Amino acid sequence: RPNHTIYINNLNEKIKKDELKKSLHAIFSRFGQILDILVSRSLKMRGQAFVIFKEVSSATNALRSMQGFPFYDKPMRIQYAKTDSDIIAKMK
RNA sequence: UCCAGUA
RNA sequence: GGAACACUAUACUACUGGAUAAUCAAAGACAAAUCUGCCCGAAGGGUUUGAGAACAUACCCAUUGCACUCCGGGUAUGCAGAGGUGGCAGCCUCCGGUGGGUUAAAACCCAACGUUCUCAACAAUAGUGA
Ligand SMILES: [Mg+2]
Ligand SMILES: [Mg+2]
Ligand SMILES: [Mg+2]
Ligand SMILES: [Mg+2]
Ligand SMILES: [Mg+2]
Ligand SMILES: [Mg+2]
Ligand SMILES: [Mg+2]
Ligand SMILES: [Mg+2]
Ligand SMILES: [Mg+2]
Ligand SMILES: [Mg+2]
Ligand SMILES: [Mg+2]
Ligand SMILES: [Mg+2]
Ligand SMILES: [Mg+2]
Ligand SMILES: [Mg+2]
Ligand SMILES: [Mg+2]
Ligand SMILES: [Mg+2]
Ligand SMILES: [Mg+2]
Ligand SMILES: [Mg+2]
Ligand SMILES: [Mg+2]
Ligand SMILES: [Mg+2]
Ligand SMILES: [Mg+2]
Ligand SMILES: [Mg+2]
Ligand SMILES: [Mg+2]
Ligand SMILES: [Mg+2]
Ligand SMILES: [Mg+2]
Repeated sequence: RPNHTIYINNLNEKIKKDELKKSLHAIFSRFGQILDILVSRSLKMRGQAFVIFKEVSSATNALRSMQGFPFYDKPMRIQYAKTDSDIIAKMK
């Protein structure tokens, strides 16, 4: 079910955290307000990202018209976050 | 190994 | 440069070039100034070396992983950041290589950024200066 935050994996793992962060914000902003965007390069969390929209509809729109996008030479695999983000839970 | 310049 | 005040000389360390006549030369940050706030100490001042750790950058092996506290293994690299007397924050200035503005081109201006911690060793000798 639809959720403010989207989960993206299959990201290029050779890309630095700073770079990936601005590059994600640049292609997703055109869909709505973005509270924050979580990115780690751990063993467990690499290749993936979380993008938090302020509106649930923005998430949905982004998921749909961006799925499979060639992001850094690698199709994106956007899906909904299985759980709500901290920023959102401690907000509403 | 020595010598100078520089720091 | 020469390491707990300052300068000089010596030892000594790094870069560059040279062979006793040792060329000529390149190169190069502690220059100016001594800031504001809070905090800690009995005392605020390291251009040394090393060992750990973390961090960053390259590749290599693994990894398709649903998180919101950093955090897989490995080889190689780091030897540029500086001054403002401890720490954190900020501000001022310098040095550096980037990105903009300005120019005919430079200046000049703007901005962001630059390896940290812990431990151990060393911080000499001569002269001079309070
Ligand atoms: Mg100097
Ligand atoms: Mg000297
Ligand atoms: Mg001296
Ligand atoms: Mg020495
Ligand atoms: Mg000259
Ligand atoms: Mg000087
Ligand atoms: Mg001096
Ligand atoms: Mg001075
Ligand atoms: Mg005091
Ligand atoms: Mg006191
Ligand atoms: Mg003293
Ligand atoms: Mg000093
Ligand atoms: Mg799982
Ligand atoms: Mg590693
Ligand atoms: Mg290493
Ligand atoms: Mg050395
Ligand atoms: Mg460096
Ligand atoms: Mg102070
Ligand atoms: Mg400071
Ligand atoms: Mg500059
Ligand atoms: Mg220009
Ligand atoms: Mg012009
Ligand atoms: Mg120019
Ligand atoms: Mg700085
Ligand atoms: Mg001494």
